[PDB]
Amino acid sequence: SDDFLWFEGIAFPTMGFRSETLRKVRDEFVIRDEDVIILTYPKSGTNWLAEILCLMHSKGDAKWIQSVPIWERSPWVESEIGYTALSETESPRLFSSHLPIQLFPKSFFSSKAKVIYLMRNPRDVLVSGYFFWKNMKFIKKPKSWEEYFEWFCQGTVLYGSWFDHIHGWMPMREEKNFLLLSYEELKQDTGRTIEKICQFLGKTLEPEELNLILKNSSFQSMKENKMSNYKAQLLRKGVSGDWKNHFTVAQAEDFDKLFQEKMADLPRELFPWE
Amino acid sequence: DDFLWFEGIAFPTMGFRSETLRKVRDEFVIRDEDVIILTYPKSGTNWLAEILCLMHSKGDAKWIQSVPIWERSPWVESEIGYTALSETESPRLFSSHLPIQLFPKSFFSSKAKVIYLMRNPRDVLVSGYFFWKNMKFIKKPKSWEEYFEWFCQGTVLYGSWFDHIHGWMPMREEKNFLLLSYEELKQDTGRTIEKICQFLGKTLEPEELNLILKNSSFQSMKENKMSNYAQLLRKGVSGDWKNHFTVAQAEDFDKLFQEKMADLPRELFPWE
Ligand SMILES: Nc1ncnc2c1ncn2[C@@H]1O[C@H](COP(=O)(O)OS(=O)(=O)O)[C@@H](OP(=O)(O)O)[C@H]1O
Ligand SMILES: Nc1ncnc2c1ncn2[C@@H]1O[C@H](COP(=O)(O)OS(=O)(=O)O)[C@@H](OP(=O)(O)O)[C@H]1O
Ligand SMILES: [K+]
Ligand SMILES: [K+]
Repeated sequence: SDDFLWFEGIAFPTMGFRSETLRKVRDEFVIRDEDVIILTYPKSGTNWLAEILCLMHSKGDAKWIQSVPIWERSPWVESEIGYTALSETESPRLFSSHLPIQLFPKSFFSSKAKVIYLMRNPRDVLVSGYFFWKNMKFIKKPKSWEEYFEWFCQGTVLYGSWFDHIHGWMPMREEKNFLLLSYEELKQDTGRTIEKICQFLGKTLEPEELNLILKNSSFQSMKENKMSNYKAQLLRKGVSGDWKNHFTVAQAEDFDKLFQEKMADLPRELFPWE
Repeated sequence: DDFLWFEGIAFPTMGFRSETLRKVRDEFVIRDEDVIILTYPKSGTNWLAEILCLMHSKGDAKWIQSVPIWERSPWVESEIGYTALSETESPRLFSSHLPIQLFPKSFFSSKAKVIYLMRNPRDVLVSGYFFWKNMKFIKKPKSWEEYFEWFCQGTVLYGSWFDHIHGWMPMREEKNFLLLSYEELKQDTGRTIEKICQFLGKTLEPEELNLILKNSSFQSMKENKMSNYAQLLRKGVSGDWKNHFTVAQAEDFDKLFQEKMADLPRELFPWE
C-alpha cells in the first residue's frame, strides 16, 4: 500500500520518515548508558509519560514544559526530526520510540540505558488512534470505523500489529533496565506509579515536588498546555474503558476472541484490563 | 416537535389527522370477518401482509406484483386506509401500529382476528433508525446516539415499545389473537405459516407453500416495487443490532429492558 511508507513489513507515515534513517536507527544509532527511553505502541500514553519524566527532571516546576514543545523535550528517535536533534543532544537524553523490538537500535541491547515500556488495553488504543489519525495526511485514511477496526485487528496500521509489538517486547520485562508499566495502573494510581518510576530511575522526590508533578501531568492541566497537547486533539478524553462507547457488540465479540487467541502464550496477569 | 401528537403518541405530520385518529378509536366499525395485523412499527408488518396476501392467492404472485402492498393491507389509522377500508368488502385485511388505548373500541366486542407480530426491540430500533434517517414530515435525529435515546424514552412514532407490548399482551390468551415473533418467522418460516393457516382456518398444499416461501422471501420482496415503497426492505435478518449497539448501549438497554419487562414471563421473548 502506497499510502504508507513500508519498512521491513511495518507501516510508517509517508512524510517525516526516511527508510535510510530507519536502517541507521537499527544499525548505527548509538545508545548511551545514561539514556532514558519511553517505548510505546502508538496511542498508549507516550506523551503523558514524557510529561511526567520532564516534570521529574524539573522537580515539578512547569516553566520549561510550558515553553518548549513536548516533541523537542522528548524527541521521537526514528523520525527525521528526532533523529538529528538527538545526535546533538547532551546526556542525559530523554526520548521515545514506537519501534517494535526487531527495528530498535542494536546498540541498546548491550548498553545500560533504561527503558520504560508503557502498554495500554488495545481496545482503548484502537479508539484513540481512530480519532487522532482519521483526518490526517500521509497515512492511509479508513473509509469507516468498521474498516479501521479491521485494519487494526490485522495489524495493517502505523507500526504494525499491537499483538506483535507486545510479543516482541515482553521478553525484556525481567531485565534490570526495563520497566513494564500500563496506562491503566498509571490512570488509576498516578502517585504509586510515579513512585515505581522513581525507584527504577533511582530518583528521590520531595513531597512538594511530587504534588507538583502530579498536578501538572494530570489530564486537565496537560490539556491546557499547548506545548504538550498538539483539528483533533492529542488529549482527547484521557480515561480507561472508552472502547465501550465505540465498539459494537459484534466487534467486542470478535476482538475478545482474537485477543484470547493471540495472547494465549503470555501470562494473563500481564494485562490488567478485562 | 415535528410530529403530530395524539393522546401523548407521536404520528407523522403528513397523512394523518387528529380527527381521524379520534374516529378510528371511538367510531370505526370492526367486522367479525376482519383480519388485522398489529405491530409496533418495524417489526415485520409488510412481511406478514405479503404472506397473508399470498395465502389468499394460493401462492400466485400476480396480484401482489400489480397492486401496492399498502393498498392490499391498508394502515387503518392513516387518512387513506381509513377511507379505503370504509369502502372494502369483507373479508378485510389490514394493519395497525396503534397501541391498545388508541385501537378501535368496536374490536373488543367483535370476533375479528388479530395477529400481533413482535420483534426484538433492539432490531426494531436499528431498523427504524435507518428507515426514518432522512425523511421529512417527522422529526429527524441528529445522530445514532440521539435516536437511541429517543427510542429508549418512547419519544418516537407510536410511542414506547415497552408500553405497546404491555398494552396488547393481556389480549394474548383470547381465541381470536395470534402472537408471533419476527424471530420465529425468520428462523422457522414454514412452521410459522402453518400456524397462521391454523389460526385463520386455511389449509395449504406443498406447491402452494413453496410459492408462498419463494414469493415472500426478502430477496423476492426487495425486487418487487409494489412491496418496496431509504428502503423498506433493508437487510431482513435477526440480530443486526449487534452491528450497531455499542457495548455501553447494549448494557443500558439490557438494564432498561429487564426493568420494564419484569412483570411478564421471560418466555414471551425468544431472544437475549
Ligand atoms: N495526562 C494524561 N492523562 C491521561 N491520559 C492522557 C494524558 N495525556 C495523554 N493521554 C492520552 O494518551 C493518548 C495519546 O497517546 P500517545 O501520547 O501515546 O499518542 S502518540 O502515539 O504519542 O501520538 C490519548 O488517549 P485518548 O484520550 O484515549 O485518545 C490521550 O488523551
Ligand atoms: N420478506 C422479508 N424477510 C425478512 N425481513 C423482512 C421481509 N420483509 C420485510 N422485512 C423487514 O421488516 C422491517 C420492516 O418492518 P415493517 O414492515 O414492520 O415496517 S413498517 O413499520 O411497516 O413501515 C425491515 O427490517 P430491517 O431489514 O431489519 O430494517 C425489513 O427488511
Ligand atoms: K524489570
Ligand atoms: K391466543
